Amino acid sequence: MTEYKLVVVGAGGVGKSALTIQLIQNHFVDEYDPTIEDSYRKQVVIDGETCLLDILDTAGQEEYSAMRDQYMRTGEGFLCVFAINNTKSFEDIHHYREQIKRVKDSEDVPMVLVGNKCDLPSRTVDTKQAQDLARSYGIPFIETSAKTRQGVDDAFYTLVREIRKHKEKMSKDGKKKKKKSKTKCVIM
Repeated sequence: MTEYKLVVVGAGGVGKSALTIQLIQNHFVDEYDPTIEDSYRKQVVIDGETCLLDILDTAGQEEYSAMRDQYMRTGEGFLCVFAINNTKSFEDIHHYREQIKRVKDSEDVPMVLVGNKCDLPSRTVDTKQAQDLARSYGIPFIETSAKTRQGVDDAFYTLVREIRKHKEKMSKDGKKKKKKSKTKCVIM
């Protein structure tokens, strides 16, 4: 069993609590709050592989938290919650993605671009914007809806698979590899 550590960051007020609370519970509906801080730990079996999916549901009340930084370092994958009908939502995601990848290493950090409220006919972000973000990190992108309760299903399982793949590429890459150990000079 491998603990697949998840953390939800970026785009707040969009309905982060609804997606996470509902996905874990599926008992209460029509829940909507500005931002609810309450971590949830739910294990899920993927492709016959038992793993722990802990969705770190937190609020942006204070960016200065030792625990917040602590979780980001220990996290394995990030959920990119955004509203396709809002520029700010995906724009906010980009800022967080750049900081997270910067802090940890670079465009090699596990995460999947997953939005909500796709049913609403008011898209402000085209394929190329979501595509640009996903292609930048070399990972797939998708849109979902809490109302539909379907896209989050694919997004959650897909995220897990990409995380596993990161381990695959990283393992094959090993501690080091590059093209040449030696060095050369362009000179004139």
